[PDB]
Amino acid sequence: RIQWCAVGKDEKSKCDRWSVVSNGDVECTVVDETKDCIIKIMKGEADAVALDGGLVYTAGVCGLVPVMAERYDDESCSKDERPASYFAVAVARKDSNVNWNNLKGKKSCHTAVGRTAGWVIPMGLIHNRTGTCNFDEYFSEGCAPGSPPNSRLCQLCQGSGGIPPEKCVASSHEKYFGYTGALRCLVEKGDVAFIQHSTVEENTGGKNKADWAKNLQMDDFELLCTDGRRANVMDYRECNLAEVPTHAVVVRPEKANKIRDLLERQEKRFGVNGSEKSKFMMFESQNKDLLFKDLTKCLFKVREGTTYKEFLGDKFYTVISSLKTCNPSDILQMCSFLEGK
Ligand SMILES: CC(=O)N[C@@H]1[C@@H](O)[C@H](O)[C@@H](CO)O[C@H]1O
Repeated sequence: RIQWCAVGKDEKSKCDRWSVVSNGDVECTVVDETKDCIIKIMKGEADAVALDGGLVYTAGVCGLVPVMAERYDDESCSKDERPASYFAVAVARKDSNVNWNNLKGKKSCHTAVGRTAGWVIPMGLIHNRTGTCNFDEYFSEGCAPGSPPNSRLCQLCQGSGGIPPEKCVASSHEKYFGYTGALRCLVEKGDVAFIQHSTVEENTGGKNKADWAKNLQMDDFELLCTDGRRANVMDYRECNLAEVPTHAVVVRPEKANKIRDLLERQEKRFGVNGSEKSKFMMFESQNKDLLFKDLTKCLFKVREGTTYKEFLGDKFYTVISSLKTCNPSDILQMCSFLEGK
């Protein structure tokens, strides 16, 4: 009695496992893209789906509200404080003299296009304070995996180094792909790197035995605050682009209370402390984040009547709506049209 929206064959597989062990309590709806899930839950042929901030924003505009959210810290959940996932931070080289004010024309390092930390928040922020939607021409050059092969945002990207170069590919083949990759891009070619708060740490002091990251220390980097002031890598709390919320399960409002109880029921058997976690573990997928982030310990209940605006938080909400004002998706446009806004 809960059609879950699975995206891709891998999630579908896991969703089938879940459907089986839950004794049909959970059914599965497979789609190609995550955005496809929003429509299917609207048409009632899907009940729930875990989304990231950007999609949550879209879902909300379409009238779908967050009902439960993942917690990545302690296994044990519902005690009223919306957990934070991480902080989106802009990093720069210590020995450089660049900052948020003279950022135009510099070289950037993004985790990948469409990503929350490396793209949505930064470009979302630049559009808000600048009014531009010309992201590809803001920076002189830069590496943003997933960008058009021949565009400034690909010039800084390296490839795999192998035969088929694969420059700018949104995959591990691209050296500058992901968080660790964006940092490396800053260390080797870029001016600024848009990653998360824990990135610099995870790759300094020798944690990363790689060559480019063997003699790197935290002091080699600084955070660029939106003031124009720079901060110590450890002060991300006082100098972050935005606080990113955890992924939220979104559903049609009238099925809100219904879905919670059924998911709680599911946690009780397949959660981290599931009575049956031995058969199937909801939050387990071999670090592949199938259905839920494997970093999930439990689902926290989002207060009833909580809209997407409240859940995302003003700052994040502002940057998302900001970014989306620039070439919005068909769904977002369709939903905004359907209403008054
Ligand atoms: C506090 C304030 O008024 N600023 C907001 C905030 O979303 C962000 O800090 C800024 C970008 O620098 O854009 C403005 O909309």
